[PDB]
Amino acid sequence: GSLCGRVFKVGEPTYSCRDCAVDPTCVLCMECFLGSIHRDHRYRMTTSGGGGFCDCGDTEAWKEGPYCQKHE
Ligand SMILES: [Zn+2]
Ligand SMILES: [Zn+2]
Ligand SMILES: [Zn+2]
Repeated sequence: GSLCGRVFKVGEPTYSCRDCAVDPTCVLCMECFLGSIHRDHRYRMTTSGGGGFCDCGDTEAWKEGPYCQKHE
C-alpha cells in the first residue's frame, strides 16, 4: 500500500474522522474521504489554511481504516 501525500491548498476542504483519528490534526482529502470507511463515521469538514498533508496511508494516524480504495 501507498500514502496519498497531497499538499492542501488554501481553501481546500479537509476531512477528519472523530472516531478513528489518533489526534485532532489527522485529516483526509476529499477523494480519499469518500473512498474510505470514515464516511459512515462521525466526521467533520473544515477548510484548510493551506499546507499539511492528506493522512491517507499513514497507519499511525488512524485507529481503523488507514487507507482508502485508491491507496490500499
Ligand atoms: Zn488524499
Ligand atoms: Zn487515499
Ligand atoms: Zn472513521
